[PDB]
Amino acid sequence: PKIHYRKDYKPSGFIINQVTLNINIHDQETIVRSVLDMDISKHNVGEDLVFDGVGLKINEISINNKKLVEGEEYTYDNEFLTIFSKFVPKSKFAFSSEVIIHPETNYALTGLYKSKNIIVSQCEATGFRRITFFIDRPDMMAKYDVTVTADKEKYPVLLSNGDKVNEFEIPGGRHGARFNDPPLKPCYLFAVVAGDLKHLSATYITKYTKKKVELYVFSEEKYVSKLQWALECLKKSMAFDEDYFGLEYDLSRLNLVAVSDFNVGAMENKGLNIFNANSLLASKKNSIDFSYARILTVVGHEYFHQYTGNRVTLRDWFQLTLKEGLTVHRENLFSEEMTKTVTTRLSHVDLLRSVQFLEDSSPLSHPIRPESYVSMENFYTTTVYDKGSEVMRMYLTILGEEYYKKGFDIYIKKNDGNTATCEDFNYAMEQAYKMKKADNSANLNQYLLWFSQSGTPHVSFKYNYDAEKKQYSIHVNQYTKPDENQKEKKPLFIPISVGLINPENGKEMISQTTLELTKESDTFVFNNIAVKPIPSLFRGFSAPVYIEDQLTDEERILLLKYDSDAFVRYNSCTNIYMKQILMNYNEFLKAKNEKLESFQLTPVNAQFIDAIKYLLEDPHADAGFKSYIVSLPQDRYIINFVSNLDTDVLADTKEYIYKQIGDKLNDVYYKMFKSLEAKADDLTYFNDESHVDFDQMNMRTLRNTLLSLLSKAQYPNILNEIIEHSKSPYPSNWLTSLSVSAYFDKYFELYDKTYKLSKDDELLLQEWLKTVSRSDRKDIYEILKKLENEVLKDSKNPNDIRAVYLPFTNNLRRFHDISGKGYKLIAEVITKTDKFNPMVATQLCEPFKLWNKLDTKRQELMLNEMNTMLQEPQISNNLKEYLLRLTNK
Ligand SMILES: N=C(N)NCCC[C@H](N)P(=O)(O)O
Ligand SMILES: [Mg+2]
Ligand SMILES: [Mg+2]
Ligand SMILES: [Zn+2]
Repeated sequence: PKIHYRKDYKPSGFIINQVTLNINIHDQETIVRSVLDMDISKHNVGEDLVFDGVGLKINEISINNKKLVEGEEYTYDNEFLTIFSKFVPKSKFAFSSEVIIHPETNYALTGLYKSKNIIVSQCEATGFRRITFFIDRPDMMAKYDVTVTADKEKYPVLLSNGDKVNEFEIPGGRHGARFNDPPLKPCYLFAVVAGDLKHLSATYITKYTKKKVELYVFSEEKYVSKLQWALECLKKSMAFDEDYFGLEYDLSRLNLVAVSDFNVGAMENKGLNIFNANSLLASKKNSIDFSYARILTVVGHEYFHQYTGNRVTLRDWFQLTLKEGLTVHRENLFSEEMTKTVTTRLSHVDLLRSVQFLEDSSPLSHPIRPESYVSMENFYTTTVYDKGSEVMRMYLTILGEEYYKKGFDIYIKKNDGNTATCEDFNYAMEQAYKMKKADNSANLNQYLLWFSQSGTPHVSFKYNYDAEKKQYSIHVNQYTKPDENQKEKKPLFIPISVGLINPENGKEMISQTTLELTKESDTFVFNNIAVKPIPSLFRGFSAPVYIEDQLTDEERILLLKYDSDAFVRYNSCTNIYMKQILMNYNEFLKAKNEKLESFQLTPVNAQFIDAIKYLLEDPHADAGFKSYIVSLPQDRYIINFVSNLDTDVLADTKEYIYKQIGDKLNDVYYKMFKSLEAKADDLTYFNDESHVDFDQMNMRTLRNTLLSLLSKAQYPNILNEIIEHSKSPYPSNWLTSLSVSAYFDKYFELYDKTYKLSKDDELLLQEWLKTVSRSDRKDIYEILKKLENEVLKDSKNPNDIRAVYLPFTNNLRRFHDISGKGYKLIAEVITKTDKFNPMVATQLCEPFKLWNKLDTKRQELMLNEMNTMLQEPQISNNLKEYLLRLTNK
């Protein structure tokens, strides 16, 4: 397996100036004719001409209209087409080819493939070479003129990049459309779509040049009335890039297309964005609430790529975080401003500190700009995206809004229309940093370490207050654990947004302040501090670190009640829960290890329970925030703090802590579940397809969270409430009624009722499957076998496979059954899946990422299953590289 190294980057000895494609789609085959107008570059040294081309069936290849001869003039090995240099021209020339490919049997969903009755391409990162020969790398920029033909009845709508310049009939019931896209682009941004697509459309007029832009959103006919929210999101996304960044769309039309079979999220092909149906289609009747935020996020993200990815492009795939981390950051700024709820930021932090921190302490740990890869398919990770986003957001924290905007505009102005690397971004921000500090000797060289250093920094604190001098000191230390990528970790430039809270009245004691920690340790002193403060540290989660606040639980409760920053309140709550979890886990572990016949458990802090009740009862406090405070930290966050984690002991620890709090608060929870009904479930705008209320959906989250707490607790008569909830018009509610009924005899009755409500909408059925898969059932293994036999079957749809299996892998008691049966079951599904879709097979490996964090028995059981997968003769290259790296082999 070939290893690609970042420092080995060299420009091609060839240039491709023009691609002219003819893609003729037939019932049993698609024929692709391509002419590349090429040249020799200044880097050329008389080498062979080598094109990528994977899985292509050659009819013929030519140079300047003469056929080449296999063996004597070229070799093709199903991966690389090599033309010996003696036959390669020394000036401008045409290379032409005709190949056959088979989208109907392309179940890997890369290249050109059939999803239900739509033909669609997916080219990022290396899928264009599955369609035709190319030097398939993003620095090869070319013009594209593309013709597509097909059966007109089956494929009436034909789309590609650029302007549609000709439409024509063809004998035999066929038709054709030609699209010409003169601006240069990399091949990964090519797309084509053919299908019987229906649409909604609108015209958008840009803010400054007043250009009319036509917006089209497409799906199959069945679901066309689920497109309205996506169109509203697209308008919002355009407005926001205009408003915050001063950036307008440059083209005359933007198409969005929903397909049923897609490998996660969406894809930013220029003017032709293609989406997983689950991230474009929603209705109030047939979608859970989460779909609304998801579509806003994904439409926004693909829109924002038009500048950060499509106009300023990547030099090579090592720079992936430059488009993805920056687009995720732009996405996050947009979602925060659109939802106006503090839970939007919290949800991003919750994801990073569970999923991405687990990655970064695993054998898979990498920096956001990796140094090498085998499969670029395995580097579209939470590290590259979500830690990359936190690195891109730290420049805004460090600079502030005015100077961040100036630096960003520097980056855009200087690199628009050209390839770029992470350095070019850092350079732009530095120029803004020089301006901000008012000193041209200031630099961000140290900041570059966020791109090259792997692992999560730990930041810890000590304090000092001198009452006579009114002088307060914060002593800060940073440390990153050595790992396989750096033996010696260096200190990072860590911005620490801080406040100082007066514990007597809850007031701010200082103005906005961001500490710039640039050494291994530093002491920040503040004078004229009239009373000893409680420090509010890392406001907004201002760096992607482990925060060790060293505060007492009394101080944490005071921040939780009285601080002004949502993250710090949520984090204080999280730190109270973690101290309790680690204490009880160790008490349970000692009792299990010592086989004790009796033992004691430390109860949950009473003043902390009181603070929760105080917040829940405040009618002016935010419902989405309340749902976070009554929830323990995610299991994947907890595991970062425990060695040899026994999953049964952790399950017993969580049970204890939830029961301790419920034994005090369940009456409060029931009262609020009832008092929240009116506003949470208000149907006033149910038939208004464009009216989306994030606060109201957070009220439903809180009700559904409280309903789960009450059901687990077997609160008196709560089944009455579960049954009534099953009758709600909102799928968030009636699917919740299914999951909480797991604890009652009524579960299979609601299973049938909710299946009936779900089975006729493809996406809603997938949400039903996730609900069943995540259900806290003692008979979950029998239930999964029933889903496999009755509903899933031999579906190759990624959404169906992921819905059936991934939520189950989060079932702490049962997936981690000590027999290893859960690990065995997922390994079988991975290997089965890998035969047709190696990307999804790799996604289904996710529970294995924490294998070396668990108790020694479960470590062995997981390792056994990974080695069994590795031993499969027919293992894919993507699955093999992934499991070798995960198992340190
Ligand atoms: N290899 C993959 N996971 N697919 C790449 C497509 C990712 C898109 N650029 P996005 O980040 O916009 O969803
Ligand atoms: Mg083939
Ligand atoms: Mg289907
Ligand atoms: Zn992206």
